[PDB]
Amino acid sequence: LEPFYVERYSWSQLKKLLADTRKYHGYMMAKAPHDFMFVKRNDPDGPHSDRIYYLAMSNRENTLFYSEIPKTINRAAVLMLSWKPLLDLFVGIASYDYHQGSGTFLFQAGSGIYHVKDGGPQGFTQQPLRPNLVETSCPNIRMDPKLCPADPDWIAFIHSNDIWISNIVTREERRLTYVHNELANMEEDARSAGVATFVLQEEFDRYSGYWWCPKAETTPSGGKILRILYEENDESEVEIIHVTDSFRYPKTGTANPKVTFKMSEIMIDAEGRIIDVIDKELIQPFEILFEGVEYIARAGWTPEGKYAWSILLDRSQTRLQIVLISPELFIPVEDDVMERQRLIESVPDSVTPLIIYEETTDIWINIHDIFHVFPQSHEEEIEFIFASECKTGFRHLYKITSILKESKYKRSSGGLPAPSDFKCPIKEEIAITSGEWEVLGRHGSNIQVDEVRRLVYFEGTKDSPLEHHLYVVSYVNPGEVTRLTDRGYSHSCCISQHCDFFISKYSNQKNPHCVSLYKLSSPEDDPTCKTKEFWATILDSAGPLPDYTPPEIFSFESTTGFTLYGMLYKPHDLQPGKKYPTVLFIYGGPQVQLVNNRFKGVKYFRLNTLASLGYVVVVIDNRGSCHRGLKFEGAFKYKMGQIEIDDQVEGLQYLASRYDFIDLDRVGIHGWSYGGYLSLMALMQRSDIFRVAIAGAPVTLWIFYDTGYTERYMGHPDQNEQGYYLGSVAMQAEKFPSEPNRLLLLHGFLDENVHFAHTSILLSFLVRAGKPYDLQIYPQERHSIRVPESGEHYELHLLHYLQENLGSRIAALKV
Amino acid sequence: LEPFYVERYSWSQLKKLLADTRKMMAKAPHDFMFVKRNDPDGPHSDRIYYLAMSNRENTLFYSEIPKTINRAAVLMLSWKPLLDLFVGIASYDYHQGSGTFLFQAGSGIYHVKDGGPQGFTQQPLRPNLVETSCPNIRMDPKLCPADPDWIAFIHSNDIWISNIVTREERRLTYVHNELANMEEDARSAGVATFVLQEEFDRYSGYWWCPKAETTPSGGKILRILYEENDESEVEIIHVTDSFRYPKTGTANPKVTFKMSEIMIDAEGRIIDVIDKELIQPFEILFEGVEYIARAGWTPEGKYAWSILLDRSQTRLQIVLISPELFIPVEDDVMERQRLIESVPDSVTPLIIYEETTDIWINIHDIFHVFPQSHEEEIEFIFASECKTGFRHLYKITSILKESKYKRSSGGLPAPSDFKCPIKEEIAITSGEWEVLGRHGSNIQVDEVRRLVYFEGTKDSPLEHHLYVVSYVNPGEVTRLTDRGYSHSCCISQHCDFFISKYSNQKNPHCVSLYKLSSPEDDPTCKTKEFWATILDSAGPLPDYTPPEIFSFESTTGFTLYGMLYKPHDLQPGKKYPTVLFIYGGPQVQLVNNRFKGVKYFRLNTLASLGYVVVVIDNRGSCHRGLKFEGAFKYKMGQIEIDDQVEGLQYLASRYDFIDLDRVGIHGWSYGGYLSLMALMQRSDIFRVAIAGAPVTLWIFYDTGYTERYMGHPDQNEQGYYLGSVAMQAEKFPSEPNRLLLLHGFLDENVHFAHTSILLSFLVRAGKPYDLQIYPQVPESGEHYELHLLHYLQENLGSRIAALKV
Ligand SMILES: *C(=O)C(CC)(CC)C(=O)Nc1cc(C(=O)OC)cc(C(=O)N2CCN(Cc3ccc(Br)cc3)CC2)c1
Ligand SMILES: *C(=O)C(CC)(CC)C(=O)Nc1cc(C(=O)OC)cc(C(=O)N2CCN(Cc3ccc(Br)cc3)CC2)c1
Repeated sequence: LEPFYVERYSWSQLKKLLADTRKYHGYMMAKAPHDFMFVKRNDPDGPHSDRIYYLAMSNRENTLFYSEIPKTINRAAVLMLSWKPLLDLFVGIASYDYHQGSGTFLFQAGSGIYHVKDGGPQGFTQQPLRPNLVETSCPNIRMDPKLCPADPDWIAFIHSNDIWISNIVTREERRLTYVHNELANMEEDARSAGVATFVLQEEFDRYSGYWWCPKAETTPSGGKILRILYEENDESEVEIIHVTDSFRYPKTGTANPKVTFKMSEIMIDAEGRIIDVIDKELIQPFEILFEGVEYIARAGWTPEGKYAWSILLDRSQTRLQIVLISPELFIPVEDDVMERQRLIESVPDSVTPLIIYEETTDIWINIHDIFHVFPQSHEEEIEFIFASECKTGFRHLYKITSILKESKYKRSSGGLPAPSDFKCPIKEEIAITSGEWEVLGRHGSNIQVDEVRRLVYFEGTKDSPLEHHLYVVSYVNPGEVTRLTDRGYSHSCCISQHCDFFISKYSNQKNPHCVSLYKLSSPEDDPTCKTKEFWATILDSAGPLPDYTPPEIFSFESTTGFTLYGMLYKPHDLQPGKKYPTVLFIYGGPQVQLVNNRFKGVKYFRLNTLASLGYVVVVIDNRGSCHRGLKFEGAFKYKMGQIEIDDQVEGLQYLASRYDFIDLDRVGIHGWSYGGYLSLMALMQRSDIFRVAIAGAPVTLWIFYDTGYTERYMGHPDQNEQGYYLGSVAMQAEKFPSEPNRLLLLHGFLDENVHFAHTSILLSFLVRAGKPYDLQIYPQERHSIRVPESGEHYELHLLHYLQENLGSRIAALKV
Repeated sequence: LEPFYVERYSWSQLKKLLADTRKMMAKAPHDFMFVKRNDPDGPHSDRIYYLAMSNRENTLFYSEIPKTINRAAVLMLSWKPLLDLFVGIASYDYHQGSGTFLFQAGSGIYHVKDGGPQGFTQQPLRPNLVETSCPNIRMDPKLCPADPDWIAFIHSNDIWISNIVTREERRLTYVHNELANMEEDARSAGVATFVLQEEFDRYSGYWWCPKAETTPSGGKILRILYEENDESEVEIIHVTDSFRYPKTGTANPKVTFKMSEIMIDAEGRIIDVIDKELIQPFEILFEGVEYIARAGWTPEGKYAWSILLDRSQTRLQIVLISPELFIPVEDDVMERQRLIESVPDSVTPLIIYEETTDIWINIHDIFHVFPQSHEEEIEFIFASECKTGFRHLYKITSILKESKYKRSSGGLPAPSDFKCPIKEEIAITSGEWEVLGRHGSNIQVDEVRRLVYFEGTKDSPLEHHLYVVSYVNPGEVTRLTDRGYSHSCCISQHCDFFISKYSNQKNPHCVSLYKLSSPEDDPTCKTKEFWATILDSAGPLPDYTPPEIFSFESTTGFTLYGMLYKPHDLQPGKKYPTVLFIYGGPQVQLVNNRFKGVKYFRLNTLASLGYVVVVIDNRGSCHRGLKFEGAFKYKMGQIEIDDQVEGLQYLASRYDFIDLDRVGIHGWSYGGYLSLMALMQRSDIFRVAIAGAPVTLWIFYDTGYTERYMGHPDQNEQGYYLGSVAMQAEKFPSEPNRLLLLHGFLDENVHFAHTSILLSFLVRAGKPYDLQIYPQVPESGEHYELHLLHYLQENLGSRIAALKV
């Protein structure tokens, strides 16, 4: 079998070749319609059932569109919905709030907060609407604006890490919290109000830190009380890091912010003006009420506003509690310590945190966005749907009834609560779903509960670990699960709040993403049984790209007892009796799955380019990758970096003994982030297999990464001395090759997740160890390769590097 | 004519070749001082004290100079340690009258006594810590010449004084607070700021008045002149803490002179300190003046002096400043208004010297002031390039006229209002060669025989020599050091001995003592006699082949010198890959008759491998006069590479072993710059450029350096553009393996900023580059030399290098 050698292009040729095949994209394309809302027309004589509002790009601003849903279609034809701009514009909108009662939209668009009215009592527009600025006196950019659901004249926003409110009719503006000072330096002033800190945004996808009570409590006076639950964070003890401003980064094994809950009680007169603002604090400290809690993972309100709820995690992230928090647990902030004593005694001992759910695992808690509270029908019971892996090892929906009874803990006795004094008994716990597959609850995946038909819609892997599908099941007598989406695609969906329509954004390997609307119905005889009919296209496919050759999906029966899936890009113009150089592309880390039946043409296009130059490309989902349950994810607990390259090599050898065109003496490996890490691990542990590793923004030292990620997967470094040692490439610089042109590092200097520090400390230990390395730095742009200028130079340098040191004739003659 | 191909070594083999051949060096005796023994009966004339490294502490030694020698033998002086030790001393202070030494060593300021009226020790002395309550490091300690019980030092950027007999300690300035950060508080007293340390080699910012004035009571007044500096307006920059860096075209600090008047009773205790300030702000008195380049006192402390430069560094002034120009710092403007009006209007600054150039002023350490023979005259020696374009000694008499201008007339002074009439201005030296005044080079003045000893390039621009000349009837210049060595000397304060440290290409550095004599008939004539060795040459290094010095007449009208390292085991009919080593910037000369086997040892290693190493001092380099230096004014980056190429063609048409198709270029700092400029401008000549810590963008560099050679940026947008490689990324090649950048992350004057910004623009332009970073040392240097040899082999030298293209 004769080696194939990639045509040795020049840097000028390779630049032009890249510039010609990039007639589209910048690692992403126009954002597909998203954040759908369904509003009923309610016109007996009109042709349209519903108006749908969404965000999309028509290089254009992300903004708000609507489309008309007709009552009936030509079932012969295909209706392409037309996009009607909602807004007049003379940046972008990333999200929006809506109040159905009033038809009020609220959204940030650059520095400005705007509002417009559509779909309420005032009716439906046939023309773009003028966004109305919410006038402010605040000097700095306002962030994270939200309508009071109890009263849509009122909004809240954040300004210099404090919570403010503003009335969009009266223009009254009022600061609620006094915890931060913009003029003091972030070394001195490290307290915030209503803002998710770094680890909760980066490692748990919680972006908001305050929650409006959805109901107003009327006064005797004809006024009302509006309420805001908010987290308050003291980041003083937290490590600072400087990146050519500063910021607060809890490094593994170091302090997370000090956290509590607070309650702002806002009194309004009959005319809608502020009488008073009372800031309120927990009757006892957070550490006393919620013992062992590190992380406030999610929070909000019960539907009637009777309770705040939170999902609370311990530091090890192996204990999850759901807790109800009555607003009566909060008392005014009071400086007079006798007056404060009187406020403490004034609240009954019967008023206590209510742990309505608690679970533990020896692997990890994966936080998700699934939690639905049914209307209370009795004061002593709450009924809710939650999702959990902790019962069977696959994430399933459970319908739970918890009993809300008095604690044995009486605060009057002057003692401190015992570890389970707030545990609620479970009256009932029922599995709504089960089996060797998972319900999705992350990255837009959620449930829609139909409380009239007693159904829940959910997305899952039931049909295949390689496609997300939409499903419905009864939550009252769980039996039959109906798949609502069609096989041969992966679906990302949402359901109308009215439960008579669903939208799917779907793709496969051959076919770019499309977005289509589906009507839902019931056979006249059984409202429980659900059928779908096609209604309309929102976004048409481009169809198979004229140049792009999709990969093939393969699987192998691993010795570890799991099926492993992979993608294979056969080289273009394959020849008999020639074996081609192989690039393995890897992520390999938790919470990600590369191999599924979706279009890889937008973001992984250049794996096709590589194939067009004469490289075999391989991608494998090693143990630890997601959508295969907690046991499969749990393989590397404490052992990150130890098992991943085994699976990669096993799959590569599987492919090699099946296809003689794979040249095992010319394997390169390339990844970003966790994939950068495994590229380094691969060259270090298996220099026999891998000729070259290109490591992009690698983790090189687990103690330099953050609390929320590394402790979930690796525990505390005191309890895993060898895991941290073996897992940390920088601690093992002496195991790298002593021959150059095998190791290439790539990093941006201003990277905010994986710091340049990882590359720079690796470089220090490579230098002390007398080891060669190549380096490409993207000096600015923070996103480094996401920004096209840095990205095109990366693609270019990468293609040349593989040509010079793996692919070409010269490369062979260099060794 | 066949190509030669360097052996292709593995990484591991190059590391071995490098560790085997490897095996700064110990610092040679320096900071010499001669003390007479005055013992008619004893065998010694003088004790000398000096600092030296015996991998040891730099510390204080003495040796004994005998009254006679055995002329048949060679005397090696023995090094006797002055200090009883079980960090380093960088410098020391001494007071002849008391025999008191003062030196910092680490955290501690210390003192001992020797050679005073207590006499000479025969055994090491215990250093005496000056006790302090100051929480932080004390800096820059100095004996009060008037009273050796009194020292000064800097703590948290204020001037303190302390008494080594009484234990009395006192803060003199309250200009900075340490519990407050540095973005708020940018005020310092007695401390030279970043640009004067780095660009003018001024390290102290306060100066003891050398005489004490008596108080009627039997007490006295000590004085300290000092610069006060406000860096508020000056730009801040950070590296992985932060500092005040005057970027070119932006704010230099606000500067004044201040005077601390210290009052002591008969028993040596402080009665009071009055801080005093200029009677009219610095800008009023010192029109046009950006930098305080140098300051000090006349020998009897009547006037303070300063050498003042304008921002463009083309106007130099020497100024006498009477302590009578300073008045107490007063809150209440009523009480203030008498102090102002009382000071006579006759008391004015006296500009005793002024000069101007269309190139630039080179600041130096030569300034000697004679005793005041007459109240209306000052007599001094200064050195200047400003007449002939070569640095020469001048004897000047300036008349100290009452100024035309009056301060009671509520007026503002005109420019020439403080100028002093030049009575007399006699050239002591002249010719197409320069007196040296920088980096230790200075004069010693013999006031009894009316002689001045000085160092110069009279004999060759390749060798520094010691010379002596009369300053009264300047005539014959006598060279005192021997041809075939470059010398760095100091002269005894008694003008009867000198010490030379000298080396040449073959011979590592050596330090010898020479007795000076006069024949009885003519005290004015000088002879020298070898007296003793202080530091023996290592002897020739046993596997170092020195380079040869070549020259060439050049189309620019100047002789240009270079070093040529021939390939070892040279073969006939084989042309060899060529490496150009370069600095090329101002204030440096690489090419001279000195030992190169310590710093440039690896030039010889490159030659051993089969490379032709070449070094060339282009126009802009030093020791060749101001016109030669001036060739690149406004034009840095534009002319240097012509000279390098010219010299390479010269060698190529004279020697056929030079393969012009395989030329590499390598330098650091300004050398890194010219390395990029060379691949940018002349890719036809240079296959590969290896730039270490390069300047890539002149707006990124500081005031004191870049505005001297390139002007304010506003009036040279074109020169700043054409000399900034970061503003010209598109001109680099579009094949890789030709451009290698090396930079320390934590680099202090050539910030990584230069490298990242060039990378940022290389990426914009879709151009390839190799990079090595050294994030925090011998380990780094080892890796660089290995990475360098490997890079040259793989991309210039070897067989595979020529296949690759
Ligand atoms: C790791 O997870 C990091 C590395 C920068 C940082 C935490 C990361 O976020 N990677 C990453 C992020 C985005 C993004 O969309 O940010 C908003 C995009 C990309 C990305 O586009 N890449 C780089 C290129 N990879 C495919 C590829 C292979 C070969 C060739 Br020649 C070109 C392109 C896809 C991942 C990364
Ligand atoms: C430039 O002027 C800078 C760059 C770091 C300052 C910004 C500089 O100071 N250069 C420089 C300074 C010293 C020094 O005196 O520090 C105590 C030393 C050196 C130095 O290391 N070099 C560079 C290597 N040189 C020749 C060489 C050629 C080939 C090989 Br394989 C090895 C060595 C000797 C001097 C730089």
